[PDB]
Amino acid sequence: WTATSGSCKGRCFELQEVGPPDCRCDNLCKSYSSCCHDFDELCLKTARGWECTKDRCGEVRNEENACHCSEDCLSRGDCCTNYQVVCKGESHWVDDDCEEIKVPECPAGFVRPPLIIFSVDGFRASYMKKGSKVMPNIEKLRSCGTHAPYMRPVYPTKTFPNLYTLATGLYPESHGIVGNSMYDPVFDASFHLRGREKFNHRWWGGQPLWITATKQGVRAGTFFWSVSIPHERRILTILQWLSLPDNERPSVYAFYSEQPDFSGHKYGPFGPEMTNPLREIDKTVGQLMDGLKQLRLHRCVNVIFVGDHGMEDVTCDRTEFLSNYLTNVDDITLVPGTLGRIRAKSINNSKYDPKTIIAALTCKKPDQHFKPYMKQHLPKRLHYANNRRIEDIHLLVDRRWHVARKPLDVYKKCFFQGDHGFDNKVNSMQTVFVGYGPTFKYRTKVPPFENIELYNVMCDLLGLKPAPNNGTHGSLNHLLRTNTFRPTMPDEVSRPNYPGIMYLQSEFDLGCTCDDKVENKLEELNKRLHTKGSTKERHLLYGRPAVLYRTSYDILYHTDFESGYSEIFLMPLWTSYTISKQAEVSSIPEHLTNCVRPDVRVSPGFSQNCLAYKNDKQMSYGFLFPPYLSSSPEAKYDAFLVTNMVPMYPAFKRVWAYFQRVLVKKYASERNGVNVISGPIFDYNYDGLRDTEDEIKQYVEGSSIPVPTHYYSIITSCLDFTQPADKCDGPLSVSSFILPHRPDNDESCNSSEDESKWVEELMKMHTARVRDIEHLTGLDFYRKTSRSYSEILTLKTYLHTYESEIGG
Ligand SMILES: *[C@@H]1O[C@H](CO)[C@@H](O[C@@H]2O[C@H](CO)[C@@H](O[C@@H]3O[C@H](CO[C@H]4O[C@H](CO[C@H]5O[C@H](CO)[C@@H](O)[C@H](O)[C@@H]5O)[C@@H](O)[C@H](O[C@H]5O[C@H](CO)[C@@H](O)[C@H](O)[C@@H]5O[C@H]5O[C@H](CO)[C@@H](O)[C@H](O)[C@@H]5O)[C@@H]4O)[C@@H](O)[C@H](O[C@H]4O[C@H](CO)[C@@H](O)[C@H](O)[C@@H]4O[C@H]4O[C@H](CO)[C@@H](O)[C@H](O)[C@@H]4O)[C@@H]3O)[C@H](O)[C@H]2NC(C)=O)[C@H](O)[C@H]1NC(C)=O
Ligand SMILES: CCCCCn1c(C)cc(=O)n2cc(-c3ccc(Cl)cc3)nc12
Ligand SMILES: [Ca+2]
Ligand SMILES: [Ca+2]
Ligand SMILES: [Ca+2]
Ligand SMILES: [Cl-]
Ligand SMILES: [Cl-]
Ligand SMILES: [Cl-]
Ligand code: NA
Ligand SMILES: [Zn+2]
Repeated sequence: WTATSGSCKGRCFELQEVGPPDCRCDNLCKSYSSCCHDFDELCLKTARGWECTKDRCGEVRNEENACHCSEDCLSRGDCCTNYQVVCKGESHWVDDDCEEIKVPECPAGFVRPPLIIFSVDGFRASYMKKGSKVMPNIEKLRSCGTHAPYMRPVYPTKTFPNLYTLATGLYPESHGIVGNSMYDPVFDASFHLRGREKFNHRWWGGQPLWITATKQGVRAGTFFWSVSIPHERRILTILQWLSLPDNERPSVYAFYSEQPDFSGHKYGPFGPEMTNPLREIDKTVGQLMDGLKQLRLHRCVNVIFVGDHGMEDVTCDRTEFLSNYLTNVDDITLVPGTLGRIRAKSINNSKYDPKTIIAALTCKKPDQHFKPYMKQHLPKRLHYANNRRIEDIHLLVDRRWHVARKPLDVYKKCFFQGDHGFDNKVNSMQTVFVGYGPTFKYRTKVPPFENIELYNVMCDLLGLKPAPNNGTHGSLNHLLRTNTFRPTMPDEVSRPNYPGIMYLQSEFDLGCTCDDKVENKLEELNKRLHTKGSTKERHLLYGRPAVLYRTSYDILYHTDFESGYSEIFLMPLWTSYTISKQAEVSSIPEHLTNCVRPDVRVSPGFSQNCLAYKNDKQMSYGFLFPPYLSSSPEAKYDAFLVTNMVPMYPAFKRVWAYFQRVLVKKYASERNGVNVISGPIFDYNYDGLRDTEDEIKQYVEGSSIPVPTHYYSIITSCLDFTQPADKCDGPLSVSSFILPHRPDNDESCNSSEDESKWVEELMKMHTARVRDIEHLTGLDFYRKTSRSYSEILTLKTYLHTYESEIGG
């Protein structure tokens, strides 16, 4: 109930919303059916439109008008945005040359530069180039301020998850808005785009920017606008709020446009009908900037122009139907479209079986346009699993396609030529970022970055301390002229031991054997030096990683590699080695095929054993430093140390062996040397975070050897590839991956072919940021470089995506 007979007189677009049943006058009252009877009349005036004309100049104030051209309008804060252009001989903001804003130029009484977030739904990154002729205001913001060629959204690349990620710096799995449509089994409630349930606060986790600001004493405009409030009125409302007295005036504001997404759905991303929506958004930007210039604020406010996701060509005839795969289609509920989420239709049905559902969906048709996953098997870079609202079964849908349950769902629920929601690495899903103002850099291009990073910078712009989030604070310092955040490196928690020779060979009873009993003063001075770390500067290029949790581990040096060996997990946490462009690949000699060697530095009790691998009929083993890349026949024996061994399913060894034998050498060839750091990851509860020992769900049969869920590698070299990886004077270049450690290769439909047709493709799908690996291992990399820490934070957030050129 709302007692809608109160009045909006002097309350139009009030900043604190009043409680029911009193009637509201704020920018969301419409969406709630709760505006006072006179809201339209008083607050949504339209008379005479949005522009001053010659004949209205100096007019007598008529309060009925949408906006004003009377002499008092500047004092009242309610002129039309073009008032000074028409009536006072001023130029439009877009017609002025740009001039560096070295310092904020603000009216007296402004305590900080205000921030205006101008968000545009469905604004695909390539619109900046492709629509440049029709967006002169946007193009000026872009070329005069700071811009990225594109900004990466979060998965799924839908509206609500991305706008709330923008607001919180959180992955959807953490903020809770995991799609545009959701079922929460604990609430037993459903969230939808249409309806009242989405207004309930229990869906919305984390701490959005307006709440962060309010708690710290920074006033915020209300971010959200009812659909029927026209854009011109949203702008006038922001401009009026900016004329409030100092103690009442917000410091942060948001404008939101439903375009170009709304048209892109109907006409496709580049439909000829798309030019007009782009022209119109640009005109709205022009209105804002002209209005700021009127208020003397155009060299005072920081403006962020930011999209939520792009838009792909998608039509009705490109739909896959689950009814073509499953017999039991009525026992499932599907969340359909550009991603698929599957759960049982009834929880009283104990015949429903996910394992058979996935098997029925796996590599069934030669051209299949979706791939099924258990959510914990999705590429870790998507961070899409740790939420009870995310169903166990997920379908990753190919770009340009839909999935639906039955054909009737499509013609009785073509109507659309665009959609989005696909894997956030897809070129068509990328979106835009521009920052313009005193706090942003002048005419500066910055590399692509992820939208999870923005909340931190928005907090920096407003002098706020961010709530805990998934950005890496400092990684976007290069966007800013001032207000940079100066982070310190995390403190190392555990210091390593450096064991020397402490055990005789006969003390080990591991059931291992090696044919290594054939063998100076020359190269035994040498072998001792190597075990003392004489070659460590070659293989450990950026310092040892820091261990940021409490544990017990040893540093082990060798001719060709260095490792941090965990006495708790019985294997390295990391293994570091450098492969120069000149290095050669050799084979494993026949007599060394099954060779495993006790490590006389490490006790039997802290060592793996070969008998466990013999008894475990599912599990085999691999090595972290590859024997194929040994520098000499004698160095090769080090690669067979029991301390370099890790458990591997035979199906996974196909992947790993090909990476080690073929791909590392290929990368060293292409990149002029690479430094490699590899190791295991344990994430049995799929939360993106390093497991403690008591979370491990699987061991090598009969032993305490824990089985990794994933294996990572971080592959670094010189950004200037004219320099070798081990002699690099400047910025670095990195690519990384987190490969799932699976007992089958069902994920790769071509896996019965040669590894040369499918392995590298798998690896690319599981591309990762160094930061993702840090969360998963509790390690901190790049501790000792000659680079600034902010530059290193940027490198750690980099994602190598393997898409071709944006725009093309
Ligand atoms: C991305 O970034 C985010 C943010 O940094 C990372 O996510 C954080 O990660 C932490 C570790 O997993 C986790 O810590 C938890 O916190 C538990 C309490 O959590 C509640 O309170 C949070 C605080 O809100 C307040 O914030 C400020 C202060 O900062 C205050 O001023 C305000 O007043 C706020 O109220 C709150 O954020 C959190 O929200 C979640 O839950 C809500 C509904 O469930 C949702 O609305 C919301 O969306 C959040 O949902 C996510 O997170 C939960 C887990 O919290 C997850 O289940 C969901 O799927 C979803 O992903 C809460 O309301 C605290 O109890 C935990 O401590 C337990 O665990 C350890 C384990 O040993 C012990 O230390 C401890 O003893 C305790 O165990 C006991 O309890 C268990 C019962 O469950 C039991 O098993 C055990 O036996 C014991 O009895 C732990 O510290 C953060 O909550 C989490 N934050 C967020 C926002 O998600 C994320 O990791 C990053 N991702 C990556 C890859 O890096
Ligand atoms: C935020 C959760 C999703 C709500 C989407 N939504 C709608 C529909 C209207 C509207 O006016 N806005 C404005 C914003 C928004 C979100 C984040 C930032 Cl930083 C700034 C503005 N979102 C909406
Ligand atoms: Ca959207
Ligand atoms: Ca075995
Ligand atoms: Ca974990
Ligand atoms: Cl969804
Ligand atoms: Cl296989
Ligand atoms: Cl593109
Ligand atoms: Na949307
Ligand atoms: Zn859309």
